[PDB]
Amino acid sequence: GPGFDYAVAMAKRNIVTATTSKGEFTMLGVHDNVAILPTHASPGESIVIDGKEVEILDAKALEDQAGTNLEITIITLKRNEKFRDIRPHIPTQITETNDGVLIVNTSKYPNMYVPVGAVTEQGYLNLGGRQTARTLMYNFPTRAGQCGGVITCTGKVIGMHVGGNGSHGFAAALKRSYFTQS
Repeated sequence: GPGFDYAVAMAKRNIVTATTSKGEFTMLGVHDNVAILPTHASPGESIVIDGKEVEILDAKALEDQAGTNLEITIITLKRNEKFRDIRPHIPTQITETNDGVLIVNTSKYPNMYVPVGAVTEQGYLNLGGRQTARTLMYNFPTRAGQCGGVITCTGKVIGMHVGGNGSHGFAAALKRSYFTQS
């Protein structure tokens, strides 16, 4: 109810569908001209956003102080439109919740809200060599181009879906320090 209303608000205001080389993805707008996507979406020099080609200025793929990939990429965009600033809503520390909502917004999964329940910290996800840090985990039957989906609990955006399997989703946690000071 309040958890849900938040998720809907966030989708309206700050979530868009973005197309790359690699396909459509849910993308979060964070502030100004800055937005995040799964690193594996592999954004180029431009990205389509709700019909429109948009020039990508910078593209930063996040790693930890060890150079392990966090599976998130920040992109600054050549655009006039500004996003509602949601840095206050992104926690300073990796956050868990008993009542997660996953938000997905593509042509396949438009404006789709999935309460996944418990989102727990698992830290190091070591699959193959392809290790990753700061992951979250939740029960969700994952397919494909749910990638980019956003995890909420009330007032907070805590995560970004980047992975999964038959029974579980994997997100990259969000920390306010990933963006500029306020």
